[PDB]
Amino acid sequence: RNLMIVDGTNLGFRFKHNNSKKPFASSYVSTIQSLAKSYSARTTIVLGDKGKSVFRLEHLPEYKGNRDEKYAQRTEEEKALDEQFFEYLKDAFELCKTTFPTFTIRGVEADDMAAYIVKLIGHLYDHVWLISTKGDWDTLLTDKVSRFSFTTRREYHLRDMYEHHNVDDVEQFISLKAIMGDLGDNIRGVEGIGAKRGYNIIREFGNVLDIIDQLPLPGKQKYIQNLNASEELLFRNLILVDLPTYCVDAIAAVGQDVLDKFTKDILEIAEQ
DNA sequence: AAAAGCGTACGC
DNA sequence: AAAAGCGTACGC
Ligand SMILES: [K+]
Ligand SMILES: [Mg+2]
Ligand SMILES: [Mg+2]
Repeated sequence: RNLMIVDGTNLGFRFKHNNSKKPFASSYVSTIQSLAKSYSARTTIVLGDKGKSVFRLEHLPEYKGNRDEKYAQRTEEEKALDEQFFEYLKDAFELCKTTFPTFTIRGVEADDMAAYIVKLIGHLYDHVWLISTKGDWDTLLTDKVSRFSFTTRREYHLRDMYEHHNVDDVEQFISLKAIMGDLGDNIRGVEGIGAKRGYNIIREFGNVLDIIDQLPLPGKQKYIQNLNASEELLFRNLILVDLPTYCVDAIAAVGQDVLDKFTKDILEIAEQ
């Protein structure tokens, strides 16, 4: 049987409907049960958000800094819908704690908890299934670890790394995200370098650490000039996007005792 | 011009 | 509340 790890806040938006009125807390938990059955899960762990990553904030103070601006500029109707939706999501998450191992850690993102759980107990299961729409969770794909997205309704396997993210493997995916950044997370990338130029540069010169050694790179294009002045940006971004490497550091950032407790809690779940 | 990179609206 | 989301289509 399998392990299933749910990105719970991410999953909540499956029930955001501008037209619908009623609570979804019971239907939220039933959906997780249904997913558990679809992915043959003997163990399901649900993860929630609880603040911006203290780790990522320490390396990039503007991490998700667009949030408070984006939420301030919502219309009257959007604010009213959101306040209902988020009240309902809180109740859904409460009700979920009755039934499944359900984790928040203050100042730690679900991403880091998921990455750590996979490495900690994933080998005790036949397969691990990740329930998230978030594409950078594919930094955790292996032959034994896959992802399902409710928005796209797609399954994502390691063999399909290229078809999805236009890269060969996890390391290339990490290198490309570090170069490109992520506007949604307010992580600046190298100006003028997107997916096409980024992949072309990675395939020629290698992964981000190799590219930094060779700086300045040759070429007279404006985006290469921007790349050659971006050493500090590239190192910083690598720490922000390399989920497998820094997941434990991200949990430890909020306290050694928090890491200790979470480690024990996860190992106890696997024994049940 | 063209593509690329870029910015934004919206469904679930 | 340093609360509170993703990918996608789409147009310049
Ligand atoms: K179209
Ligand atoms: Mg998240
Ligand atoms: Mg995104």
